[PDB]
Amino acid sequence: QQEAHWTINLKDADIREFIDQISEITGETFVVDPRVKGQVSVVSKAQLSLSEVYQLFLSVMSTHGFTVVAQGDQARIVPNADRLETRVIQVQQSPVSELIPLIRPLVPQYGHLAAVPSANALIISDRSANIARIEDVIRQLDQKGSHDYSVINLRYGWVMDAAEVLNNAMSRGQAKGAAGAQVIADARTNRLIILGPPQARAKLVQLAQSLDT
Amino acid sequence: QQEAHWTINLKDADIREFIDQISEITGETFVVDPRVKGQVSVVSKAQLSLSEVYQLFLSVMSTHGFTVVAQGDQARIVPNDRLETRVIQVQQSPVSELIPLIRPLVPQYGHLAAVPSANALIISDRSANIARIEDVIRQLDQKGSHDYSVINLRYGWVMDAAEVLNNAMSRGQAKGAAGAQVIADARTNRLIILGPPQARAKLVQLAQSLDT
Repeated sequence: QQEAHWTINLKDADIREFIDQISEITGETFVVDPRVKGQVSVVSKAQLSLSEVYQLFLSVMSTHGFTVVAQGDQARIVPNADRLETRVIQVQQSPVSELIPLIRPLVPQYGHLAAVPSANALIISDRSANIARIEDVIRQLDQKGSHDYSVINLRYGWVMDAAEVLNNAMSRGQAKGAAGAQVIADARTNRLIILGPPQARAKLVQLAQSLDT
Repeated sequence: QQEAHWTINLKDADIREFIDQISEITGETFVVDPRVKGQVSVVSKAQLSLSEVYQLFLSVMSTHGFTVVAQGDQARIVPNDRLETRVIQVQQSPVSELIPLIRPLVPQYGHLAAVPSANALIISDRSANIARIEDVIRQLDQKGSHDYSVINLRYGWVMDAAEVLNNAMSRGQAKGAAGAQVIADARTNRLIILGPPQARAKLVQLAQSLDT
């Protein structure tokens, strides 16, 4: 009996190099189609089981526009008819499920986000600059006990403005009992996510609903 | 110039029959691998554009375990059981508003995704659960506001906590919180609070006090 857990750290390396690492990990030989090309950035500081490794492999394949098909009782890598980095961030002081609704709004159309519940981590696809930002958001989000939130679907306003309005109101103390509460803007769906301790969070909801006129 | 919108109604028909309907719609010839077999149930009461049709095709392919590849300079269907696929159009609010509210009633064996262009959603589940979810959406759509609050129960049990709140509202024991609703997500052990602002805020206070 022997069970291993892997940490992957590949930056700007070839796609065929990552597939090579994966096959050496999983023990599965893949047939790489000649048109398979590209440079991938894959980092996982969290130690992954065999399944969690495979999960991360398919994620990287989908992110870079390829798919795994079963031809002649072996896996074949063919394309599914910009450079995106991939990071596996482990949540330590709460279950991942709690964070997904909160970081999902900072993820674009080109980017992807999915949980690895077994590892209590999440896989993210985005640009190098946005990934360092989202990683920083997670890092700050993990500390808290409560991850209870409120959603405001704006109609009379514009989310980017409405949030800039609220953050200015909190900083100057013009927002009554709002010290310690956060605002997340989802431009895609035009909605606000309200966070922080119960008393504070409730006051921000009243404040933001009054701003929709 | 000429543009079309299709409505598909295929129940218990062969996979190769649906692929045939799709190719006749899209105008793209697909090469089916011999191992591709199965009976599919696909219904869309909402009229779909070419793109929205293709979206629905790939969804059905993923749901039944196949994938589309550009192999040999043509599109090929290769592999990546009582499932149905329905396209439900939301009439009053944008789909984005109702996805967080119905998503908890969707299992692992299923899948839910929005067609924002058609303001509809594609769901894969069993025939019995799909009829249930379809009438949940049909009831949820009527309202104006779909703003909501989430309570992550860290002590109690969601099924109980919700039954507790619904009883408190019916008898009027829940103060200034009329016309509000509670959604239970057992998987994540959390409560979703809905309804008019004033009412919804009172229920949040009521449900947070119940977590001890």
